[PDB]
Amino acid sequence: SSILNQYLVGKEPFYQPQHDEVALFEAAYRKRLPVMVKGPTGCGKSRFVEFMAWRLGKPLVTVACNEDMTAADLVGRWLLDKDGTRWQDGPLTVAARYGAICYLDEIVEARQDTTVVIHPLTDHRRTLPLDKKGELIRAHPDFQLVISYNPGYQSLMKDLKQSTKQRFTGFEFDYPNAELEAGILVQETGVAPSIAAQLVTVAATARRLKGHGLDEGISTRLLVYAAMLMDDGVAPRAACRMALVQPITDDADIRATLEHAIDMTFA
Amino acid sequence: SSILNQYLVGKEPFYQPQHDEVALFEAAYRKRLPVMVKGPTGCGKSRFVEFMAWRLGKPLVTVACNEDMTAADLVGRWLLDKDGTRWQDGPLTVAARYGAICYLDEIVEARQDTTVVIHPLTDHRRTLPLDKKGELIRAHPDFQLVISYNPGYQSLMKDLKQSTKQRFTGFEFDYPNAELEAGILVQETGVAPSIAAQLVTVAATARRLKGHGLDEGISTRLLVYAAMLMDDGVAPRAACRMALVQPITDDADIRATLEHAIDMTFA
Amino acid sequence: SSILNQYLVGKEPFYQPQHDEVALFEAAYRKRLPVMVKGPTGCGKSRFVEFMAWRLGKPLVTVACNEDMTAADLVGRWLLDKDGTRWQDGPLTVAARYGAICYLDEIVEARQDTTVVIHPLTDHRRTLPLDKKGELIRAHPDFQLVISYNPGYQSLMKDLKQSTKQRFTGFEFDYPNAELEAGILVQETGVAPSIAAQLVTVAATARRLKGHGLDEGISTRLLVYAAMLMDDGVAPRAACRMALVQPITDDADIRATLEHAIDMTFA
Amino acid sequence: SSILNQYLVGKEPFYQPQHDEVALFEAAYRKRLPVMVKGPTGCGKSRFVEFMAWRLGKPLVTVACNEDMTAADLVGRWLLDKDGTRWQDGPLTVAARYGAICYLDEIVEARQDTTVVIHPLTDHRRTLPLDKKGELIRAHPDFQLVISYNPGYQSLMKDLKQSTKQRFTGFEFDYPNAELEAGILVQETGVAPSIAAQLVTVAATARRLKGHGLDEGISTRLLVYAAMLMDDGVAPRAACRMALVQPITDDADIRATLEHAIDMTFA
Amino acid sequence: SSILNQYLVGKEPFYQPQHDEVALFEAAYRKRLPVMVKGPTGCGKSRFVEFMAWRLGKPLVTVACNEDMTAADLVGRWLLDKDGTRWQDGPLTVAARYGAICYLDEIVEARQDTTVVIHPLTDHRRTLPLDKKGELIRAHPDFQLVISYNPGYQSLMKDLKQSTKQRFTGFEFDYPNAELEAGILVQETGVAPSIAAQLVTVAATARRLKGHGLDEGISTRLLVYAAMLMDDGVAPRAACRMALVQPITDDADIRATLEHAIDMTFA
Amino acid sequence: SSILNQYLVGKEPFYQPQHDEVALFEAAYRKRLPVMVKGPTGCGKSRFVEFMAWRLGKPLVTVACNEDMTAADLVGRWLLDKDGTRWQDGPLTVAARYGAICYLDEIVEARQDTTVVIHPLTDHRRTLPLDKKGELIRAHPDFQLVISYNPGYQSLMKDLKQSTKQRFTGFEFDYPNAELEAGILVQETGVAPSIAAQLVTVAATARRLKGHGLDEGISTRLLVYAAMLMDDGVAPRAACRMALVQPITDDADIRATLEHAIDMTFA
Ligand SMILES: Nc1ncnc2c1ncn2[C@@H]1O[C@H](COP(=O)(O)OP(=O)(O)O)[C@@H](O)[C@H]1O
Ligand SMILES: Nc1ncnc2c1ncn2[C@@H]1O[C@H](COP(=O)(O)OP(=O)(O)O)[C@@H](O)[C@H]1O
Ligand SMILES: Nc1ncnc2c1ncn2[C@@H]1O[C@H](COP(=O)(O)OP(=O)(O)O)[C@@H](O)[C@H]1O
Ligand SMILES: Nc1ncnc2c1ncn2[C@@H]1O[C@H](COP(=O)(O)OP(=O)(O)O)[C@@H](O)[C@H]1O
Ligand SMILES: Nc1ncnc2c1ncn2[C@@H]1O[C@H](COP(=O)(O)OP(=O)(O)O)[C@@H](O)[C@H]1O
Ligand SMILES: Nc1ncnc2c1ncn2[C@@H]1O[C@H](COP(=O)(O)OP(=O)(O)O)[C@@H](O)[C@H]1O
Repeated sequence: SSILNQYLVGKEPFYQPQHDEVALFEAAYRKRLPVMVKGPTGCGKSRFVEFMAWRLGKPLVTVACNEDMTAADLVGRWLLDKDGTRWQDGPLTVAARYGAICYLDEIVEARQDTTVVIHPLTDHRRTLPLDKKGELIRAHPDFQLVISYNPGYQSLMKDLKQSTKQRFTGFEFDYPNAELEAGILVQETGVAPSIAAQLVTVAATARRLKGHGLDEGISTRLLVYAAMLMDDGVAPRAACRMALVQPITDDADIRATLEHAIDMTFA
Repeated sequence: SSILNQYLVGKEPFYQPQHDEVALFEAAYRKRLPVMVKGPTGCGKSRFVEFMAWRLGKPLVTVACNEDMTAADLVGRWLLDKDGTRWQDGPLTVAARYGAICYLDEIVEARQDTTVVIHPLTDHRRTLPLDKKGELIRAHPDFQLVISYNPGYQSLMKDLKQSTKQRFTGFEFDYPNAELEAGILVQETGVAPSIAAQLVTVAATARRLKGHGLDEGISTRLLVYAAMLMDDGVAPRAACRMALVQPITDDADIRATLEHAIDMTFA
Repeated sequence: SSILNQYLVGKEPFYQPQHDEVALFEAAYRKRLPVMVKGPTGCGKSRFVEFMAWRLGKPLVTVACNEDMTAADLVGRWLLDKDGTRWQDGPLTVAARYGAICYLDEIVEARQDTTVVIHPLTDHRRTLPLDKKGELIRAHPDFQLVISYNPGYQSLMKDLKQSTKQRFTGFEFDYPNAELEAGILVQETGVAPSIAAQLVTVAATARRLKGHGLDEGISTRLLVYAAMLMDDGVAPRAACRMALVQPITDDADIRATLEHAIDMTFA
Repeated sequence: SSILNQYLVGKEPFYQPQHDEVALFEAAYRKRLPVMVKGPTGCGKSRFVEFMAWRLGKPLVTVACNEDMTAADLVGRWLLDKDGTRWQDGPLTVAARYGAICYLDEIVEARQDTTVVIHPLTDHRRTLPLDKKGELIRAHPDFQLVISYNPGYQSLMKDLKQSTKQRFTGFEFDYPNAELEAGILVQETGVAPSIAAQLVTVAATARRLKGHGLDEGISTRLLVYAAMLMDDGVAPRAACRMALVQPITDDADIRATLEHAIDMTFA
Repeated sequence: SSILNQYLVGKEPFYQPQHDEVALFEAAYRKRLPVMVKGPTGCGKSRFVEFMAWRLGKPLVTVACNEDMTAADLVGRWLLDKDGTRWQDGPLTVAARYGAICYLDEIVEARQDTTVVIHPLTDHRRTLPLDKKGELIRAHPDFQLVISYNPGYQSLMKDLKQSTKQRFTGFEFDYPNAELEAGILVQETGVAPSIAAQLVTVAATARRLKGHGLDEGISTRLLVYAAMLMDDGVAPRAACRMALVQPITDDADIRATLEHAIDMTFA
Repeated sequence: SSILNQYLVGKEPFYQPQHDEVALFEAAYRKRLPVMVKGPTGCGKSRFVEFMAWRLGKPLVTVACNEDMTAADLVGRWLLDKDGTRWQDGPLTVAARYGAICYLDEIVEARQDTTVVIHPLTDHRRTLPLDKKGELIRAHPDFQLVISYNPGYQSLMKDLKQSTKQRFTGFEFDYPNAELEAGILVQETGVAPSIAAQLVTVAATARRLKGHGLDEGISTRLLVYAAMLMDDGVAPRAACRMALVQPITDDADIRATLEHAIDMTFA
């Protein structure tokens, strides 16, 4: 079968849109414009991309990005076989060859100008240089490049270069408003609505502590964790300590603050 | 036999719970949520994980984590044989393939975004990219990811990224209270109870010197060492100098302080 | 066929000259003088080079430049085949062998004295040392060296060395004046002229914020993106947020400023 | 014969105990506890370890530790033979396999978390992961781990991590008192007792200059050198300049001070 | 034919001596003393060396020096052939074997003690250690070592070590006086004498701005470029902007100054 | 023939002793004590070592030391042959095997704890671990280790570690007094005695400028260069500019000072 069939999103992933990012991604795709998704960790960027891959009926090749990621990781390599020499394409190369969506997750993790590899794939005529193979690929007309990164979570030297930034269209994601986020919790875990709202208020409290002892507030992912634990019958206070507090802080006082909020919420 | 049989915990490891971490780990596991254990060195984190692996009847694949650990160490490699080419899975890959617990011990030792390798293994659909093999593994439904690290014992640049932190549930371990720690000493070494309490008071004294000449107080492991030495008939003052003082400090005055405490305790 | 035929520019690329850079590039070429194109990102440097390659009827071998680019990337290598040993030329070497234009795009990305590789190709007698092959190439009489870089977008240590700088003739590009840039938008996307002017005023507003919260103003490339999106029926305010604002800033206040400008322009 | 026979200490090495380190090392060994020897250079740490290896009748595998020492140096590797593929164990692996004493000399030289390799060999169940071979070794019940390092002679970043420190029992060595050190000189070189005392007073003088122009005083090893030279008929003043002064300082004034002390001692 | 025949300077290169460097280089050569040429970029150092190689009738092996240049680049390597193993000499090794002039151009680019490779080739008995081949070469009696570098154009840490500096005799080149430099322009390009003088005054103006907004004034090479462009019929103001201004500065005000000088010179 | 015959010093090298370093080196050798030679560049350290190798009738294996020197350079390696696998010893290993003098020239160039490789070769029982070969060499009873370095010419971090320093006996060389240095010039070049004295006064003048604009004064080697040039009929002022001034300074004023001294000396 096709090497891309394993990258197909089979069952529809649940995604709750916050604003018009679905239709706008479809517009970007119809114009084959590269897409950049920005936001804090755990606000549904990858699940958004994955939902779009489902809706467009396109295979999704996701690459998790490194600090030790060289240009080499993405493109492909020469395998020395008993047969004696065969070439094997990398993820980005497969996507570029057969019109798949390539999703560079946490692109800004990689060293900045290790990431200038994607520039030829964003020119008006999109190409991919496999210079170790000696091949010049013309990118499949249906190929779509998507990148993701958490702004402020990386160095200014590790930040995306302007030359790279200005090759993309962009969406800025943030954690959903209280109602939408509660709805996500309820849909994902089946936890009671009012309980979901309570969890969300705890998250709101931590997120309000951003810049005041926390580098980042509580993500939606951790709320999902807390709800999942509760649904398995874990005591609410324990679940929230375990999922919402211990992961994000080592500071004893911030911990005390969050735990007090939790104990005020769940008596 | 199964390649995992060597990773089975055979005999029940002695673990003394401090609070409800056993049942809560079982809850995390039933939901297949990644688990993070935080605490100072020698407070029983690895033995906790190992006890859980025993109680769950799961094989335990432990990886000791490096500063020179690349993404490469974990996944696996191509072996050039006389036969001519065979692939061999790494530890994490074996665990991910056949539903074992993979325990990344001292995860925060590794360069931060060398550690973003585990992100795909924490998505709602858990996968493991062997891109040097060209294989996309779907993680075994019983696979469980556990990491451990000592907060404050590493650089802020070497610290776990928020993107990684917020993918885990968390337990914070600390050294046990006096009675429990004494009980651990007695169970592990057979040393007399009152002597165990005395050792624990020396440890309490050093741990009170944390931030005042010591980077970290005396761990439970060193107390176990001291008790073991005494049980072999080493003089108490010598045993305590040897196990509780010399390992943790080079400062002559801190050494004098700890040795005075010891000599006040063991006349 | 010739290994250079794939590097031929087939269809005439649309380029709008700002001043006399076409004829002056032709003069540099007739004298075989190396050419350096300087300017901010997205001001048509690569498309200029590409247009010249079309007009001169020369193949264009473009290399996108790295931070991890070693001297090795450019020249070529030894391939271990089942046959048993064959050499394969790199891009620069092919261009130097058969009189093609070699275009080092973002040359200043690479480590400075990794870039002193091109010095022998700029002597009065132009040579290319393949010292790993043991070959001394005399550069084809029609070979032309072109480099590109964004000044100020790189480190002073990463900057081009004087020894390298003073081996080139130079063009300084900037974003076109309002009318010319509008004309480019209209030609490239078919967007209405007055709308093109409006987009350009938004770009002017951002470019005026350079040094006051922005590292670089809005490039022509992003204006093209915005126009393309509008032409696909995206709402003007959404298109401009998506193409002109989100890519270039993470600052909430700069974002507010640009978005206010946009909403003042497109009611 | 056994691969360990070459690591046997054959003839009894002369070691002069300062306090009860012999019996205490025997106690640590009977409990299979890892041992750490701390002290300045040339105070007999390695000769102590070597004497214990002689007295215990154990082979001694000594590894001199690097700044460029990776985890790789210690464990072993795959050799590509004409035969076609054989594995060869490293020093630590041989020691761990067949119950030898492995002595990591100057362990703190190596990058700190390159040295966390020895953690599995210090767990209550001692194992050695050869993950490049795919083998999990259970450490021989008679295997004994000993490390050595000079405190203050290395960076705080290069210093032993607390996680590593708190896995060892510890001895702190210092240069012997005057009489014992003289006795060592006499035993090792056959130099006259009163002369040995004189040499020792010169060493005392330099060691008193520690922190006042010297990073470290004169070691016992250099005293041995001076005595050896004198015994070969070198003039005392020349011998002391050559062995006790020139090796430890480049400062002309410190040199003048030490040389004046020497000339006051040896007229 | 001889592997050195390709390194022969065939046609006499035009070199205009400034002072007695020809005869003095001949004296250094007759004594086989290593030669060091110092000066700013584009003042004819390489063409001087090349002229001497012509006049002495010696082949010239030139090596362009790197920041990524290891000791390895210079000496040679083992090639794995289908035949199965052959050795191939590097440039320096060929020169050292058969009495050629080896010219390390921009030697100070390389990491300082990567450059201590040439020390054995400067001893009274000149040798070249190929320790990867296992060969000790005795340098050909006619071998001559020449190095070149731009002082102040490199780091103080990247600067030549004193140990290396004090192994060479030395010439300090600077840009020629007005008349000589004009003469060079006229000889090289056939541009009119008075025009050549005008170009030289522009260069004088920029070179006077050294330390006042310019890191280095206009080199002779760029003057040659300007003259060449003019000779091809490029407008004088355009030629001078293109060759003398754009290459050496990104500062808008320095650019304005130089352009004003040019427009004052060429009305 | 013996692999060491090429390392034999055949003809007696001219060395002028300054004090009793010959007999003292013979004493160190009779006791097999490692020797360290310290001094500025060009004061005859290597020629001293070479003279001792001649007088002792020992082969001399000299290694020039790197900043990129790893532990690997010294010991040896595995060669993949058509035959299929042979081992080849490195320089240090050959010397250690067959009782040659191994001379690590500029040892302090190498990274400090890359240089702790020589520690086992300085123990009372001298061994050499070839752990990549799996061999433990017992050093030949006639093996002699000599190192050389220029104090102050390297970083404090690049400086020799105390652990390494205190394993050697030591000689401190400085440039000879006026008469002896003149005598060296006369013997080496045949230049007239009074002229030799004049050259030496110029060197004295520069050496007096040490710390006042010069990092190091004029070495004896450069004086030899100047004398050699004069003997070939180079004008004294030109010879001294060329050999004594241009190599050691880029400062125009220091240059003026030295040149004035020269012109005062040689009218
Ligand atoms: N808009 C959303 N719709 C559905 N689920 C969401 C949404 N936002 C966040 N989530 C939840 O957050 C968790 C992590 O989402 P993910 O896509 O990994 O975030 P990111 O990729 O931005 O870190 C998922 O379990 C997902 O259910
Ligand atoms: N809760 C506990 N129960 C039993 N033993 C403990 C406990 N805490 C610490 N120890 C003892 O401490 C020593 C080291 O424990 P370990 O699991 O290696 O700590 P960590 O992994 O946190 O460094 C072991 O010998 C163990 O017996
Ligand atoms: N002078 C111009 N003529 C035509 N198109 C231009 C011009 N300047 C910029 N563009 C547009 O800008 C976009 C990016 O141009 P590009 O050549 O990649 O810029 P650079 O290489 O300087 O980053 C292209 O889509 C191109 O249409
Ligand atoms: N206690 C001791 N007994 C015998 N010899 C000693 C003693 N202490 C130091 N020495 C001498 O010091 C020299 C170096 O000792 P070594 O074991 O290499 O010290 P370290 O390993 O601590 O640097 C040896 O020649 C040894 O004879
Ligand atoms: N003395 C000279 N005689 C002839 N040409 C010169 C002289 N000095 C500089 N040039 C010109 O300068 C240009 C670059 O010279 P080059 O030898 O590359 O300088 P460098 O090697 O010092 O950078 C050449 O085109 C050459 O014609
Ligand atoms: N004592 C000496 N006897 C003879 N020649 C000397 C003496 N000192 C210096 N030289 C001369 O100095 C030059 C360089 O000497 P060298 O041994 O390379 O110095 P170093 O190795 O200390 O840099 C040689 O040409 C040598 O003739």
